[PDB]
Amino acid sequence: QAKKEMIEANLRLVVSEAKKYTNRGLHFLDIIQEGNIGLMKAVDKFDY
DNA sequence: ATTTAGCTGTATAAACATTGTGTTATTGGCGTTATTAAGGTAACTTGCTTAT
Repeated sequence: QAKKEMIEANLRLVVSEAKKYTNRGLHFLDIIQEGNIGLMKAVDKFDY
């Protein structure tokens, strides 16, 4: 629950990063999904 | 009758045939080098484009 609460606020980060690559042969939706997959794994490792 | 010409006989000769023997060659195998995939990395940029 704590991880989900942290992730939902950071959902827009993938869209913001996805803007730079929009015509690399991959559509925006799949790029956003890849960004979300990267963000979820990254959040658990980081320590305060 | 006699032999003569006819007939190829089968040994022999020759050729083949069989056996043996060499050779080699390739599969297998092993290891080998080319290759390759994934993990990991953390200032900051946290609702898009994309279009007659």
